[PDB]
Amino acid sequence: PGSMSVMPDHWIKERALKDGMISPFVDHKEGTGVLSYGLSSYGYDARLDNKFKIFANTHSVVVDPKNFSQDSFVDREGDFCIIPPNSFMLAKTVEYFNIPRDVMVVCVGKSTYARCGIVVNVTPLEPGWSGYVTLEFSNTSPLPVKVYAFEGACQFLFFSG
Amino acid sequence: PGSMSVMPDHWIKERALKDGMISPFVDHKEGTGVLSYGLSSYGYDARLDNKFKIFANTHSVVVDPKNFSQDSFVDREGDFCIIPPNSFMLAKTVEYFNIPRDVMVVCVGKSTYARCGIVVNVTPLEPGWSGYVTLEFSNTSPLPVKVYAFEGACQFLFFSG
Amino acid sequence: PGSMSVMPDHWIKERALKDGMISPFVDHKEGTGVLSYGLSSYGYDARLDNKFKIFANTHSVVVDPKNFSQDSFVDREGDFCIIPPNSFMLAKTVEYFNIPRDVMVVCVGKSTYARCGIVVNVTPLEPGWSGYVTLEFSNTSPLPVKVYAFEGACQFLFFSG
Amino acid sequence: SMSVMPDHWIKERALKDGMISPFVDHKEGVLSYGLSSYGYDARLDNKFKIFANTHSVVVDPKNFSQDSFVDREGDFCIIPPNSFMLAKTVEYFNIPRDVMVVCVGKSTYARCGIVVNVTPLEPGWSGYVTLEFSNTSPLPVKVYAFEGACQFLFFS
Amino acid sequence: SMSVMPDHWIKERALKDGMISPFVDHKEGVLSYGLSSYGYDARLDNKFKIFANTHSVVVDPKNFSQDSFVDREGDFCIIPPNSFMLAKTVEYFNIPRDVMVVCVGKSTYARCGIVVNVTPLEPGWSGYVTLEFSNTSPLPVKVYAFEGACQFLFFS
Amino acid sequence: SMSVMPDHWIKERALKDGMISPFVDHKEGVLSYGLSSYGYDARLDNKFKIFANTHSVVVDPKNFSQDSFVDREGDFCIIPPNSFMLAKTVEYFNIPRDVMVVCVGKSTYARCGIVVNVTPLEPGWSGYVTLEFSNTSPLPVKVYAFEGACQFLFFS
Repeated sequence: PGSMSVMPDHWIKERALKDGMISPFVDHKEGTGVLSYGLSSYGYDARLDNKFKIFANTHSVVVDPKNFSQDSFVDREGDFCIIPPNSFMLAKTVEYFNIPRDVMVVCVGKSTYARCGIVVNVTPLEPGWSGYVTLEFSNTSPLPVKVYAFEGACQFLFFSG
Repeated sequence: PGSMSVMPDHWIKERALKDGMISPFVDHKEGTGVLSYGLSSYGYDARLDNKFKIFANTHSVVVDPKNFSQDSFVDREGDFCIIPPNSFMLAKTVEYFNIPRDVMVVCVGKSTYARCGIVVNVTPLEPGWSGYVTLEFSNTSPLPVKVYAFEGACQFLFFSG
Repeated sequence: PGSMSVMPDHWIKERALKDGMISPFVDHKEGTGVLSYGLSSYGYDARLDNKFKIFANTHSVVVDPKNFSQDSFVDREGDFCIIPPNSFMLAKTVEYFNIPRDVMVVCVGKSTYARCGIVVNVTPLEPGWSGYVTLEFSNTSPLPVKVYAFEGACQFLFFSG
Repeated sequence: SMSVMPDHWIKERALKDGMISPFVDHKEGVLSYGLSSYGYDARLDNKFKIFANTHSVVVDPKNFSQDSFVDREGDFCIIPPNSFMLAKTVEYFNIPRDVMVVCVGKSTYARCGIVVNVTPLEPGWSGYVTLEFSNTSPLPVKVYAFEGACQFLFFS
Repeated sequence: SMSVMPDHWIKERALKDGMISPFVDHKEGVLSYGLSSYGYDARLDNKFKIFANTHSVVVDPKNFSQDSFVDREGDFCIIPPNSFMLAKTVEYFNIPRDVMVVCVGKSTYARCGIVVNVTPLEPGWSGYVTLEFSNTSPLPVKVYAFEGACQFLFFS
Repeated sequence: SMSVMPDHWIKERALKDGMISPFVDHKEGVLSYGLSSYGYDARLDNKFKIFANTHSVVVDPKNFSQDSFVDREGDFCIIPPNSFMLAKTVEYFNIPRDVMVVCVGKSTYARCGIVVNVTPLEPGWSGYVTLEFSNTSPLPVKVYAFEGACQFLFFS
């Protein structure tokens, strides 16, 4: 019922504060440097957490999306991760999301990472979705690219009725 | 005339049934496993068909988007396709689409494939568009990735006035 | 204030002509061949300019998105650029954009390039944004892919209240 | 105990024992072929097998699959970057029970990142030699049929 | 001045001087090992170091890092495409002050794009040999523990 | 018929016939250079050509293009993964009409996936040798100017 439109900061704020839609929540741009996080005019800039899965071809397995394999990737924890060229990383947002039955959320990159060849490949969060978001960062450059824990990594755009 | 918003399941259903917008059409989630297909709350989960074009550098041609070449790819038919690492595949949806003059359609991936490094690179279907949709699956991982014919492969989101 | 929807050609035209939102501006489809440019029913097809940055691993530097390096790329100028396989290019639009405080702009590819494995990785233009848009074209195919200066390269979709 | 034989010994064995066929007693032709001071430059034939990852198989050396490569026939072959090619020598060899033959590349190809990966021909071996050209450069590289492709060094 | 020695000389040195241990005086077994007419086919042991770019380090040959590779132990190893592997010979070698030893690949592996990149063993060298297998093909390739992997040629 | 010559013969030819210049009669220095028991370890000079696919050209060995590589000068070079480099020896060589010279890698580099792809120097050849280093590892690898880079083995 009701078609959906991109919702503004004040709506995102109310849903965060009253309905627990985003937590932790900062109601303004925060953090030092170009990778800021927090509420934006028409979205929310989420942060990368510090646990990464870096994929590599070391074990020569065909990946089956129906059956995850531990040998596709190596676990790293730290203040940054380097994504090897032409590979990808999985990591979680710092923010936990609780998406209402009334809302669908789209994920976009930050230009700071996109202009380095990093493609954020995160499919939409469906109504009712609950969790830390698993960010997938594909490094499409032929060079290793550094990404920063606890800093802005993507923007979520909220569609609602 | 009139700006466009993301349309709900019941609108998608009416357009499918009365205007032939999607065919074949299933008005609910169907199919076994995680790669289900059919109508969703705010979109339609389409299926991969069983004919794939897998790209490879075997013939050393510079690809010219104005002049397609048969030597860029190899044809495969079957119940699954394996996308070689750091390459891509073209395949068609099972569903045929007839998009009204009143509608634009955006294509997104399914998280089951996205978390394996598969980027769906399908540009929007313009008003009046008619056809099976050509799905482009870019494998951004350094490992081969298996994709499944006749199962869900992407979601279409319908924007209308 | 006010949620946002995808705006039609006539709105894009008025903003271009009265508010300088897009310049130069062509109010219809122009140009020879499949890579046309200009106004579309629900967006604007922008053109690639003739200055490209092609990335390569020649100097073995870890890319730091906080600190751009000249050794990550080589400058090319001409009527076309070839994107090496599994790499990317940065180039600017011909069009200059002035995005109102009231508007957010999303960037999508053209199917002519997408079906060759080219992923356009351009994050949204925020309200108030002003500039030529830096296009990032990731070549996800294992073959070099030719892109054409002064012809259509992407579509911008305008969201407003 | 075996040493590298001179041209005159390769000449005698090629003519009197059909060690190399066809045989040319001098450089003919950057991609010359035929008798050298201390070896023999053989020619690339025009049938190639170009390797690619299209079918996502683990290559088993004990069970080598057709889907690992594509067949090509022509005056030249382009080897994809970071891949390899298999092809045969134009020349047929009859290596005596007496001799071992080592294979090296030509500088013209090596300079382009082409590594010839051809293991020694053991005493008594007979056949067209399978040349393996590994392209170690990040660019595709062109190789020429009917022209010099490697040198064999004859130990006896 | 040094020439390639025959089987009988390798036999004598392996038994009377423990040049190769363990030693087998004939081909045992496509992946045979042991004494050949003019050399010795050594066996791959079952411990492997597989290289990968996971940690984004520039390899310094003077300061080689553990994070460049992953350890694997088993009856076989799969070498990732366009990468390499390090492993040791099953055999122990005691190269006399007298001798230099060159290492070549076996045709069964070379044919699959595997280049053996093993530099000569200098006079007086003692040890298990570090084999370096470079996979120049765009496909992963399987290699077999406890079976033939290269040939050594003994110069004296 | 030609065998691998000892140090004393390389010493005599380097001094009395200017076969190698400059010449050092012993190992100086993991990356030593100079006279070895059965060969000569030459040094990498400090000018490099690093190959990359930036300009999307098919390399023609008969018509080699400047846009295939980038020039670099320095105390070291980093070879991109799965690519190669060209550089010259510090040493100048005057190979007599009498001699053939084979080039092998040093274990310190080979162990890192660096394959030296240098074809034999034919009798009568004169020049600085073009070294071709192919990086077969998935990681960039550092190489050092003015230090040992390969060994030449002299056959006469």
